[PDB]
Amino acid sequence: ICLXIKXIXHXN
Ligand SMILES: CC(C)=CCC/C(C)=C/COP(=O)(O)OP(=O)(O)O
Ligand code: NA
Ligand SMILES: [Zn+2]
Repeated sequence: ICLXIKXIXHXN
């Protein structure tokens, strides 16, 4: 969603 943290979420 826009937090830019690698390792959690879709992959951004
Ligand atoms: C207790 C939990 C599950 C906390 C999750 C917080 C977090 C760093 C999410 C990543 O968001 P992101 O914007 O990097 O996600 P995406 O890769 O989908 O964009
Ligand atoms: Na992420
Ligand atoms: Zn995100």
